[PDB]
Amino acid sequence: KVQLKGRDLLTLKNFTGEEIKYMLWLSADLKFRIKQKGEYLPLLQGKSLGMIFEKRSTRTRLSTETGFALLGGHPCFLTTQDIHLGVNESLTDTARVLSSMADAVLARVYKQSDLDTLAKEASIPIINGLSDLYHPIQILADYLTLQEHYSSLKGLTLSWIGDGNNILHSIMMSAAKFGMHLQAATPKGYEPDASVTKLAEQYAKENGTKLLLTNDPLEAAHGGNVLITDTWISMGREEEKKKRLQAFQGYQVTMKTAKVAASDWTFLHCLPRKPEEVDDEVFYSPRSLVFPEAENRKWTIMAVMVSLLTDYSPQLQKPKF
Amino acid sequence: KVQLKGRDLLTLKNFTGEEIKYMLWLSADLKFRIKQKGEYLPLLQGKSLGMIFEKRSTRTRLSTETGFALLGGHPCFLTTQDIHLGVNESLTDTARVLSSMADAVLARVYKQSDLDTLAKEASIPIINGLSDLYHPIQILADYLTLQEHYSSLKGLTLSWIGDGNNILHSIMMSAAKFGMHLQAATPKGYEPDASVTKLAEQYAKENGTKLLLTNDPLEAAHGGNVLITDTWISMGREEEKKKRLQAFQGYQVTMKTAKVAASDWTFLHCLPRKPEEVDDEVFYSPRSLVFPEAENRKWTIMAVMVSLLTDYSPQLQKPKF
Amino acid sequence: KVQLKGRDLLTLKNFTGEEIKYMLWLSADLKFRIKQKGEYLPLLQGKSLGMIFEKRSTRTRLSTETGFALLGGHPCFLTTQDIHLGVNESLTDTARVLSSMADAVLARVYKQSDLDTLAKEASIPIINGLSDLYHPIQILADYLTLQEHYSSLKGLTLSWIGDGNNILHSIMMSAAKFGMHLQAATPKGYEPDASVTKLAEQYAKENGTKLLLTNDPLEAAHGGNVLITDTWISMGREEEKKKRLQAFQGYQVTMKTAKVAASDWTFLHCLPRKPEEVDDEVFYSPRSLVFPEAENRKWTIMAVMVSLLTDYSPQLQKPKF
Ligand SMILES: N[C@@H](CCCNC(=O)CP(=O)(O)O)C(=O)O
Ligand SMILES: N[C@@H](CCCNC(=O)CP(=O)(O)O)C(=O)O
Ligand SMILES: N[C@@H](CCCNC(=O)CP(=O)(O)O)C(=O)O
Repeated sequence: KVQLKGRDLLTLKNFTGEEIKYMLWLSADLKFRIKQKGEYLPLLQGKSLGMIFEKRSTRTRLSTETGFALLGGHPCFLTTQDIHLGVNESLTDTARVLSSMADAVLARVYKQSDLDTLAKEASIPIINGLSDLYHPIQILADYLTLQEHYSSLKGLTLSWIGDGNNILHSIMMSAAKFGMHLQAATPKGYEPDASVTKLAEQYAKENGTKLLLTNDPLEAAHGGNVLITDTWISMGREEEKKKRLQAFQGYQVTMKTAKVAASDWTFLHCLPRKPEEVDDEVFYSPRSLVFPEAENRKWTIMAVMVSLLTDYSPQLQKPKF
Repeated sequence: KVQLKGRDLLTLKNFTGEEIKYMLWLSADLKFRIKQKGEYLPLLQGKSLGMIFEKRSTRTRLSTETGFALLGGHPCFLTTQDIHLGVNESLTDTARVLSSMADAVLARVYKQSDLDTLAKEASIPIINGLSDLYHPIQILADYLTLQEHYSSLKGLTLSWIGDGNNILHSIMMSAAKFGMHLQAATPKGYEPDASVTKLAEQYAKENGTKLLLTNDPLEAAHGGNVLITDTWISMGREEEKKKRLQAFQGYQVTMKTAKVAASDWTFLHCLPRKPEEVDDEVFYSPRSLVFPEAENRKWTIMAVMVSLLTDYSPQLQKPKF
Repeated sequence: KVQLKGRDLLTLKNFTGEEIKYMLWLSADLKFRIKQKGEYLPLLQGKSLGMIFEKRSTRTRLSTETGFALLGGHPCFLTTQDIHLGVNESLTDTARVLSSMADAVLARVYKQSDLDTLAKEASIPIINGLSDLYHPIQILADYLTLQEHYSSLKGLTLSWIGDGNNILHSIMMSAAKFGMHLQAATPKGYEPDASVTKLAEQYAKENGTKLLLTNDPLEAAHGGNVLITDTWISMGREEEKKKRLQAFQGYQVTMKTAKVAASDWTFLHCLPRKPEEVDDEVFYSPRSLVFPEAENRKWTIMAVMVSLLTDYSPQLQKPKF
């Protein structure tokens, strides 16, 4: 049915609901076998990963590095200051050299087009470790965390309040494929990419889900089962701090926000979190799934790597989505 | 009897003589099995370590990284420039995320209070990789090196000449627990922390050992079995170079220093060494145990990790202390 | 016959034709067993490597790191910004500490004399990862790539056009030992080291091969089976960009260069490549072996490490040289 071996993972728009559910099934299987049963599964023995990071990272870095190694493989952390990329060398040449020396690449970049060049020029899987446009592997952790909390995903309403950034784009490329509704509030002038919105409208129509884009936080939060935010100033945007602090006033998630949400509301944030987007009462609430979510970055990137590099079949019963 | 699994190791003041002897016993066992018998002991297979370094390191870095990996685990080297800590993220949040992704953390920091926050907020063992206040794992290497040289430790006199810094504080938190005497000379105004001195007086009283603090190098060296020094300008103190070079004149360890020491005198230095604290004749003397000492940083951090993360029992006969 | 265990590899002038052929035989054996047969060969299990890099690297870094780990060992990446070297610590002391903590060192340096100090002061193998004077492990990859292309090496003419740098010096220390001829063109004032040239004349005489040094690109290319170039501005020489761009005009390798070469001509470049030394038509030609060559950096550094640290014997039939 689902065949993911050898594929790239640059964005969730290139994946069906069934393929993304397969990745969450494998995540749950690997988490059960290793975290709960204590098995050692050397599924990536004799394999290596090239990790290119052009931006800082705590969770993507740790989850990917300890995750690849936990399956018996060798992760190699490469930064801008150590390798030749950009300066003495082109991306086409870097891509061909990585192909012959590693079995896959995870790259945290600025330009999504750099991930496209890497996928075209390399003959090994390229995984997006976050770009300015999309962050697909974050949403894998998010939807596994919500399936574990609610015991299913179909019919949940996701309520985004914040910037029209990479995280919202990845939710837009995937929520309807799971039968989930999306209500998203951004400041005026900080909307999601018109092309992404257009494709999210199509997915909503195909799956019979709702998509609401607004500038009002309480309209996005109304009836939502999950409240979701992120920093107002993403990496590479620090020059705009002053303008963004002014434009985003009134967009902090608080218990006033939650009062309008469904009674079973929970909260997500990809982290790192700052005091601006959400207050401490919601961030550290018993309803906040932020640290479960962060943990699931590890079991989901392990599943991505196993599905793109092996023919391993999940032993676990498929979770209810 | 001794149970160390799950504990943090932030300072040796939180450890009894019997617990620290257990760590040196395990070090000796692991050194004998792997270095001498050539066994491969995958005791930390399926485990990972988060290594946070806010300061430079050659020995703590190499001993910890090659040591964790030699036992089958995966070490992950994280610096200030790569992870979000300090800048985009709090230590509480970093601590909770590390907990769900690694099995332990070793952190070389400035503030000991940062290690306290990490231990309180993480549910996994936190090991001090050096702070401004204490460096417990250095003293583990030091006392293993002296037990190997002398075939026991009880009744030795340690003679510190130098700054009232982290290394002297760690010796003060541990020497009396082994029945060792301490005679320490620092410049006036560069004494050890009054709280540490107070607690070292109490340990000396409980164990019936002597504690002498002086400003005279030859008084500290008199009758000492081990001469010990370190840099006059510790990491983070480079602004004070001029004032310290002036204040520490006359505190260089030389053969004049050694003439006053016991006939079986040896020499220790945690490294890196500069020409100021000790001359070449003592540093490279046959009595200098500096490079044995540096090697034992590896077998002792391996023992720390095995004792805090497993239920492994030493097969070796307990060494005489 | 050949015994390489415990030796350093600082330059190919310290190696006979038979010893270098042994290293290419082991490379071919390891490539066949692991890449083609898919075997997992944990030959360096329980071993570690200290990797000191004072300059940037993509290929030496990846090939060495994934290569050491593919054989079951642990590679440790150490940079100038993380370890004490240069600043708080001497190379003699760093060398002795590395000896007791790792099983070998690979170091990419500026001064070849730093590699000499490391080899004298350490009791473990020191491998040159590139210095200003020599880059021996590059030529191992190059000659394996040419043996795979041509099915033998004896009698080939290597045609260097470019700077009288580390790569040309390493070709000069080795081509005649394989019965290969060398014709090399550099700009006036940018010749190879007079001592290296002198020793290359002696090797040419002992092996009955030709050695031609010229300032004319087409004289170096005439009748050559392999065209070889590299950057005009090596790492550490960026201050000389203006003077070198002017002095090296007319030294770009093009199809005009190739028109003069033997009919079976191929092309090599150690990478990273810039547009100055060679054009796109030659670089991306079907005759360009640049990306095969880059891959073989991995199988040859694996063979170096296995031959200096173990008693493993190649199972493969010896390749024809
Ligand atoms: N919009 C934010 C998203 C950060 C995602 N965070 C993570 O993936 C967690 P990490 O940075 O610790 O790996 C930005 O682009 O800056
Ligand atoms: N008082 C000194 C102690 C240095 C300890 N050295 C070590 O642990 C050896 P390393 O720095 O190579 O890891 C200071 O605080 O600067
Ligand atoms: N003459 C050049 C040689 C570069 C060698 N390149 C390599 O070894 C490939 P890498 O730098 O990606 O490891 C110089 O000294 O700059």
